[PDB]
Amino acid sequence: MSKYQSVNPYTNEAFASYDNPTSKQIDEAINLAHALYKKWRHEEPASRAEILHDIANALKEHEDELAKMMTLEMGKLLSESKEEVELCVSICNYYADHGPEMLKPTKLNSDLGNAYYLKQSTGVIMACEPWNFPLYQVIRVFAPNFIVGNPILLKHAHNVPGSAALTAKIIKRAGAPEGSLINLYPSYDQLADIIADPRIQGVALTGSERGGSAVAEAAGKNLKKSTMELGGNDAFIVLDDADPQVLRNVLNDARTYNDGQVCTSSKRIIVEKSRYDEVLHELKNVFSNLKAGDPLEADTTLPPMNSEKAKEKLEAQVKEAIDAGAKVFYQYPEIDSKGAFFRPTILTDIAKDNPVFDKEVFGPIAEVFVVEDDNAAIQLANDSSYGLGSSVIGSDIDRAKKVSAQIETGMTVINGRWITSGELPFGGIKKSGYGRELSGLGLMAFVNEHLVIDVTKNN
Amino acid sequence: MSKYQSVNPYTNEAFASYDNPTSKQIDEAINLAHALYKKWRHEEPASRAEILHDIANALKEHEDELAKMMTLEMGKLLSESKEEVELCVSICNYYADHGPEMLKPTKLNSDLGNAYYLKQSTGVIMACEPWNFPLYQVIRVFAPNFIVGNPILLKHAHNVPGSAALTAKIIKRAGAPEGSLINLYPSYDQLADIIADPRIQGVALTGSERGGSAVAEAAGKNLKKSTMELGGNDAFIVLDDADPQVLRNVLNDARTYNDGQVCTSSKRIIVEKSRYDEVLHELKNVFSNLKAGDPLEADTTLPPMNSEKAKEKLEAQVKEAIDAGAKVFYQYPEIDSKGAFFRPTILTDIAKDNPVFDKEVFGPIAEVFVVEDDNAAIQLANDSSYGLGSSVIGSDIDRAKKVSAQIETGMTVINGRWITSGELPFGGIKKSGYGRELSGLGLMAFVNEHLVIDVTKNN
Repeated sequence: MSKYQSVNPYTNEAFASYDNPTSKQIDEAINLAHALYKKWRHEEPASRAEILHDIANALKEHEDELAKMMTLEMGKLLSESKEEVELCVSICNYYADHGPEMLKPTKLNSDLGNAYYLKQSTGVIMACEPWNFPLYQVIRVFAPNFIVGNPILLKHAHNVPGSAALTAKIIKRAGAPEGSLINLYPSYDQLADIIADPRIQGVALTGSERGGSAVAEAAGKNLKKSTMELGGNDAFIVLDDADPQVLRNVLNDARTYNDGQVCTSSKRIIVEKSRYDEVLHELKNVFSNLKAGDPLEADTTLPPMNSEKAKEKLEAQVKEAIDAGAKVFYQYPEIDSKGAFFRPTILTDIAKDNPVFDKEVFGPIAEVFVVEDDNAAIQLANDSSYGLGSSVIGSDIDRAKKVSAQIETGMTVINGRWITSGELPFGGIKKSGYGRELSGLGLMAFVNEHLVIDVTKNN
Repeated sequence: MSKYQSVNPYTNEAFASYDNPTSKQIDEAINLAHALYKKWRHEEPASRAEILHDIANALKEHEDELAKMMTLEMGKLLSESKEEVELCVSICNYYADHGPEMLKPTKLNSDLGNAYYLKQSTGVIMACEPWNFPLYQVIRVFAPNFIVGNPILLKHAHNVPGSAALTAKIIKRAGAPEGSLINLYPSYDQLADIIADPRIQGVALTGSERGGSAVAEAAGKNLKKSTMELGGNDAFIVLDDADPQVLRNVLNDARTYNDGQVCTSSKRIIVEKSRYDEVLHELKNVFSNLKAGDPLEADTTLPPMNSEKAKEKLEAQVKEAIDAGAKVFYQYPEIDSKGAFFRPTILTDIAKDNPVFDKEVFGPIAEVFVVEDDNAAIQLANDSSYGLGSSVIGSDIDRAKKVSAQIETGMTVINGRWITSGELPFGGIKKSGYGRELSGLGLMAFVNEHLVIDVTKNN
C-alpha cells in the first residue's frame, strides 16, 4: 500500500513505515493551512521574520539529530548532512533578514495615474520534494513562502518520511503556527486531489522528470501556478587555460559530492584536448582514494547510494552505456558489503548515439568528453535536453565569462562546481524545469503582484 | 473539419474558411522559428528595437484595415477596434524604447564570489489567443518576446483567422524576420503535438477556463513554462463616499465596453446600500441610451455579440440565472436583426446559491449587489473563484487604497474601470490564471535568468 518507508541503505534494513493519511486527515490539514493563510493576510511579513530566525536557531540546535536521521534514511555522509543543516540555517536567516524588505510595495512609473503593486500571498502551496537534500529542498521553499505568508503542505520522497516528520516537528515547536508546514504521506492519487482543491494555489516540485511531468500535468489541468526544479546533466567545461590547481581542487567533489546524486553534479565533463589526459588522471586519483564504509563514520568518504533500488538502476544504466560503446577508463575496486554501494567509475568515448549521452546519471560516474576548442565545448554543452547548472574552468576570466554566456543553462560557476545560497537564484531551462527558487526570484514564485492604480484624475 | 472560419456577427454570414496545416507545414514553421531563435542569440535586443518601432508604425499605417477586419470577424465597434490598434502601437513603442534597457545583466550581492545573472531568451513560444481583443492579445505577447529573442508560433481563436493572418503579414513585411511570428491554424491535437516538441520552450495563453485547462495540462505534461491569462468576474466596488460624477463617468462603459466581452469587465457591481438605487438608475440610463446597428457605423453604440453561438450561450446563462432567482431590473428593448445582438440587461438579487453567482458572464449583463459596509463589500468581492481585476470607487483615497489591498485579485483601479498599458502588469490569481503580461514582469515571463558567478577566489 503506502510506499513511505525508512530503509537504511548501509545495512539495507527497514526501520520504520508510514501510512497514507485518511481523506479526513487531508481535509483537516488543508483546512488548517487555509485558515492560517487568511489570518496571515492581516499580519506583516516582519511579524514572521522573528519566528523564522528562531527556526534557524532550532535547526542549528538539532543539527546532529537531523543529520543522523538523513544519513540513516538515504546514506549521505554525516559531514555532508551537517553541511546541509548549516546551509539551511543560513537560508532561514537570509529570508528572516531580507524577506520582509523585499516585499515592500513597488511604485510604477505611469502617466495614467498613481500606480504601484503590492506583493501579496496567494494561498496554500503543495510542495513535493526529493530524497537527495531532504532538509534543503524543504527549506528552499519553506523559508521564503513563510515570510510571504503562503502555508505549505509537504509531500516528501517516499524514502525520507522520518526526516520529513522531524523537520516539520522542529519547525512547529520553534514557533511556526500549526499549518505553516504540514507533512503528509499522500498516495499519488491523493496528491492529485489535493492539487485540485481550490484552497491550494501553488505547486512546487523538485525531483525527477517522471514525477515532475505527472505533478505539472495535474497543476496545469487545475490551472495552478507551478515551479519545477528537475534533474540536470551539467556541462563541466575545462578550457585549455584552466589553472592546474583550481582544476584539481574542484575535481575533488565536482562529481562525487553526495555520491553524485546531485541535480547540479558535474555529469558531463567536457575537456579541451590539451587537458584531457590531465583531467582523467586527476579523476582517477580522486576516485581511487575514496574509502567506503558507514556514512556515520568520520573516515568514510564513499557512501552507499540512497537505496538498493537506486544502485541497481545505476548498474543497469552503466551496463547499457558500456554495451553501446562507452569505455571504462577506471572502476573502483569491488566493495564487500550488503549495503547499497556503487563503485565510482570513469567513462569515456560516449557518442551522441549512446543511450546515456542525453540521460541524467545519478551516481559516482564521471563522464569525460574531449573537444577541440571553445566552440566545440559550447556546442557539446548545449547538445542536451537539460539545462540546470554548469561550470567553466579557465584562468582567463573574460574568456570564461564569454563561454559561460553561450551555455544554454540556468546557472554557470566559473572556476568552481555547483553552488547554492539564499541570495542566489537556482533553476534551469528545458527538461531541467522552469521557475527559480531562492534569491528574490524564488521569493516571488507564489506571490500575487497586485497592481493598484489611482486614476481619479482622468475620470 | 477545421473550425477556423470568418463569420460576420452583424449579418451572420461566413466569408472565409481556413484549413488546418499539414504536418509538413507545422514542422517547417517550427524549424524556421527555432533557427531564428539560434540566430537571435548572437544579436542584441537593441538590434530588434528599431524593427519593433517600424512594426509600431506599420500597425498605425494599417489601422483602418486592421480595425475593419476585427469588426467584420467579431463585431466590435469600429471605434473600439481603432482604439485597440492605438493601444498596440503604444505597446510596441514601449518595448522598443524600454525593452533592451530592462534586459541588461543584473549584478547580485554575494560574498561567495562575483555574481550576476543574464536575461536570455529561451526558445519558441506557443501563443494561444482569444477573439475578444484579436490584436492586443497577440501584441501583448509578441512585443516583449520579440525584444527578448523568443520567436512566436500563434494559434489564434477559430473565429478571427483573417485578423490573425493580417496581423502576422503586417509584422513580417514591417521587418520582423520570417519565424518571428508565424500564424497557424492547428487542430487541438496538432496544438498538443507542437507543445510536445523540444524546440517549443514556452506556452502562453489567454482565453477560457476550458481551453486553458487543456493547454496548461499539456504544457505541464511536457514540462514547459506557461502563463495563463483567463477570465474574471471582477468586483466593481462602489463605496458610500463615491463621487457622483466619477461614478457616472465610469459606469458609462464599465460593463458595456466591447459588449461586456472583457475579462476585466466590471461584472459584479457591489454597491454599499446608500448608493444602490443611484447605481441602478445610472446603469439603466446608460443601457437604455445605447443604439444597436452595424458596428462599422459611427452612430452604433451597441454592437452584436461576437457570434450567434455566443449570443445563444448568454441567453441560456441569463435564463438559468433568472430561473434560480435573479431579478430583471431592466432589459433593453427587442432588437429586430438577423445579427447576433443580445439585449443589455441589469440583474439584481443574485444569491450565493445562484448558478451565475460564481460564473463569468461575457456580455452586456450588469450584475448588481447591495452590501452594508466595507467589510461586506470585500467579503463578497473575495467570495469568488476568480481574481483578475477590480475597481473601488470612493472619494477618500486612503480608504480606497485600504479596501483595494484587501481584495484578492491581480489588479485594482481606484475611481476607474479596467485599464491596460505597456508599463502596467496584467494578470490574476485563482481561476483567472497565473503569470503576468506587460510591464517588466511580462517581459521576463519566458526569460532565462542565467546566473553566472566567478568563485575563483575560494578554489
